[PDB]
Amino acid sequence: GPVPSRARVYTDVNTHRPSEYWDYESHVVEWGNQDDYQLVRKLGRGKYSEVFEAINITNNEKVVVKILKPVAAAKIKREIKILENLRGGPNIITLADIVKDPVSRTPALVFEHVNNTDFKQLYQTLTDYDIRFYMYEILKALDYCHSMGIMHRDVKPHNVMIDHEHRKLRLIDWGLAEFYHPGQEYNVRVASRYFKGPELLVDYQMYDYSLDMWSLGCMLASMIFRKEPFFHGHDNYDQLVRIAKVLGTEDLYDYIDKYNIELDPRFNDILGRHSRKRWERFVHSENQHLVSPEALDFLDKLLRYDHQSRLTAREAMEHPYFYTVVK
Ligand SMILES: Nc1ncnc2c1ncn2[C@@H]1O[C@H](COP(=O)(O)OP(=O)(O)O)[C@@H](O)[C@H]1O
Ligand SMILES: N#CCc1c[nH]c2cc(Cl)c(Br)cc12
Repeated sequence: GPVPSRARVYTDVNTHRPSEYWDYESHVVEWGNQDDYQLVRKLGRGKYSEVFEAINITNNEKVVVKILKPVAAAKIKREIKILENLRGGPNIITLADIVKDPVSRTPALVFEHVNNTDFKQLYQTLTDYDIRFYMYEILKALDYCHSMGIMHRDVKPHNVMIDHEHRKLRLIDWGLAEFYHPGQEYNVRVASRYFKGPELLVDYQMYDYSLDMWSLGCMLASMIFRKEPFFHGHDNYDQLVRIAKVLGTEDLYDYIDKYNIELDPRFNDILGRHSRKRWERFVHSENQHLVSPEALDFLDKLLRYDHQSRLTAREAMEHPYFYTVVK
């Protein structure tokens, strides 16, 4: 069958921590007062929650309330435990309270509000320097959650909240996050389609923190090349074909061979044969202002099929692409 895999960093974090740290099912939830929050307006409804702008009437501060839908409040203790474990960490969203919603009768997570700069505005106007600056801020959040034994599993631009005036960034939406335990087989139905790593697309379940580094590389590629999304698959199968048209099919088959993966036979008629493209093939007059040899080298080190070969978050922080960022 498939060959096992382990992370090359933070392998022992959850064994050295007490069981209370990762055994989320044993966690007793400390319920707050739902009356402390007045809902103001609905911000959105995803597959798992309804999100509201609200006011914490005990300090008149803006908060965000995520009311879990019936279907998947089941995995609430996992999200609560992760948010409580990461609280106060660099650029991690702060969970302010946990209350029982009087209407849904489900848990409602209360978060610190971020006066987020409009998404399109960020994509369209962040400069080369700002991309480097904010990528460095995301890396601080990812190295912190990985060092704490957690993988985010849904890194994508809509999960990264930037208040551009205050040069503030927060990593949000921890509903898919999981504790990393070496040798554990995880569900591959995580991350958004365009940010899914090859390990998910080839159905390799023994993945780790490095999935987040692939997702981060997709974000960076879309930003610097002005191509949203960078890998534009029509579905999960075509997503792998879009990746292979850039990274090549030979390194894909070497990856499959190394881990002894059984590739879905559906791929035999659609993968074709492709040679890796040099990153300069994506440069043009409209993205030249965002591209540099250092950005391309950095990107090349994130976007690798072999999950064990990608830069870790802490190694990425050392890269020359960040030498210009004020520290
Ligand atoms: N702390 C926050 N401050 C401001 N807006 C937030 C906050 N948390 C979530 N949102 C907004 O609420 C919606 C739901 O967020 P969530 O479901 O947690 O993540 P996402 O929808 O980005 O995957 C999004 O539209 C997001 O912009
Ligand atoms: N894509 C896009 C826009 C955007 C949203 N959230 C981000 C976080 C970072 Cl780190 C960067 Br760089 C860009 C974005």
